[PDB]
Amino acid sequence: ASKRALVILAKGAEEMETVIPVDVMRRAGIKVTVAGLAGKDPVQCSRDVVIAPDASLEDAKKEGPYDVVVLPGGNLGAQNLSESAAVKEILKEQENRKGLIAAICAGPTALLAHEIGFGSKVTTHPLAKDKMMNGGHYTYSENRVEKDGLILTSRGPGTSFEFALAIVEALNGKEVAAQVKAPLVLK
Amino acid sequence: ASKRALVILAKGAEEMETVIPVDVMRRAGIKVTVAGLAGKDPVQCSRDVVIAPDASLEDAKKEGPYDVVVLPGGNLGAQNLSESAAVKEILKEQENRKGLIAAICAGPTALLAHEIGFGSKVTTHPLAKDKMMNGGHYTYSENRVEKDGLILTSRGPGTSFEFALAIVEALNGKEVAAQVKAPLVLK
Repeated sequence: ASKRALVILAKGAEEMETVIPVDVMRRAGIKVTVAGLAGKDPVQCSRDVVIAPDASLEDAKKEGPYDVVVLPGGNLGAQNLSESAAVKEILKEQENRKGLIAAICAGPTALLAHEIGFGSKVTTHPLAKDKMMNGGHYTYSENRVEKDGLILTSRGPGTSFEFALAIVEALNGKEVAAQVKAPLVLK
Repeated sequence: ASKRALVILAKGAEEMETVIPVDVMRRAGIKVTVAGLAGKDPVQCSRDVVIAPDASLEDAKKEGPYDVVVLPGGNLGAQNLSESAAVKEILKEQENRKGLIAAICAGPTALLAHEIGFGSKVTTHPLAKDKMMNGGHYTYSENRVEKDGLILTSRGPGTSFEFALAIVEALNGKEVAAQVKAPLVLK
């Protein structure tokens, strides 16, 4: 049985932080569902790339559970994720079943909004640190990718490959991650 | 006046090699037109990400000239670019007006198909080297990004940021490229 991933795509998401993890997870043989927060319609990302989701979140959330729930960044995308009751329920359920939650850039601020994984070490984009740290509910890290148990976080577009390969390693193991990495021509 | 870029998007294109340059060029204030080879409809990329183009190539090609023409990779995407008479005309015109042509991964094999920039140093994805070198019309380089005059090439998904920043440097200068680079959190 293949592992499954839910990637939640909201208006204003950073398109690089969305596409790199989707592509790399699919290279690892993970069944990835790109789910539109607002519905089935294509989504306008932060730099105006328009991506058509595989499903609405409304539909996708009924087809769980998932081995990982992925939250892309982008300031406005993360704000939309943070305001969503559906996202809150999905993340609480994932936390309760001890499943992986992965968030990049401004994405981890949605964990704060929904009170997920308090007491974890986390990283974010440098510009999102103050928002994430409001109330002191996490301990901040400057690592490019941070993993504290089931909370996996990362910093920005330039850490997206490292973030995605960390998800692959967590789900399918180090060897699969190494095999997927090689053809990418990373430095 | 802002610089303009034409990104030609074909079925089977590598979505990371498409989105990273579009996003980074837009961060640099370049007016980027994502043009669908087959028309106006959304395009299914190599790893099944679906991207809606800004225009058909048929329309976009009448709105030139462009300061750069960008060819993403992906084996099947590059094959589609290589078979296109419209792409041939655009590239020949760009070469004739001494404008920049940028191609990544398998993308440079479309230069060979259309007889563009013979005698240049080029790079490609390692797996595309033999196709690119058929006939010995280029000199092969293992640099992560290669630039020989107006022909700019690169190797793969993991060199996409370097490729995009090289386009920005060529069009808008080193300082703009450095300013765009900093918030990306690259290593």
